[PDB]
Amino acid sequence: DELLKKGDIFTQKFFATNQGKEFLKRLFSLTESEFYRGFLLGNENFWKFLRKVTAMKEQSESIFEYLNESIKENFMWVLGLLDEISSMGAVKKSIELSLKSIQLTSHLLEDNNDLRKNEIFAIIQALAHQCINPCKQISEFAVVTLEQTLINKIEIPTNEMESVEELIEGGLLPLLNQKILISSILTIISNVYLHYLKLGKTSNETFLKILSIFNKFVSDIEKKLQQLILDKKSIEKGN
Repeated sequence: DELLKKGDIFTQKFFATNQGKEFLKRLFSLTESEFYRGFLLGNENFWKFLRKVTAMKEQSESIFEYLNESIKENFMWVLGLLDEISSMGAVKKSIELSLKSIQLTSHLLEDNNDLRKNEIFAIIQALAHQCINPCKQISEFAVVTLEQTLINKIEIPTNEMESVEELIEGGLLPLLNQKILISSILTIISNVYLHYLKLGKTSNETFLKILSIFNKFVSDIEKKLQQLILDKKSIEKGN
């Protein structure tokens, strides 16, 4: 009733002051007592209000997952919150803030073994979608971060994930579906195809989707063609 709705009383101008800082400290610290944890974590409207990330000094630097404080369902709302925090940087001070947010999304892969196809693909789609931000500094060290997640934070053989096939044609293709973004977002895929063949974990024709998507666009992509083809036999000669 009072907090979310009434915009005239509670504006950006109000809770930048010390009163607002103490208010947000007490409200976010309310998710520590065992009595109130379940209601606040499970509520939808609380998380909708907690997407109050606008202007700067909105308790914007403070409003992390408390402060990189993970547990130690409902992950889509916090994922969107991290998404908005990371996308806030568009310029002078919040670039490192955004990088810390990207690393927080990287850390999110590890914590809870409760993992499903939709949740994981939401994470990868968010990381790849962060390349769209026009700043180069955020974009390059976002894509290397998503490489780090794809390599060092995923194992294919599970009940909840089959192999790299749907991993390629899942959430990545929304990014592929922007013209100048191809040469990075394909090249990262060219890593992940071959790295898992350090073991040999891909059938002979399972990788054809990458051979399908690359020519699906149509001249750098044509000039990038033979470079993509030639390592297929370097795999044969090694790794």
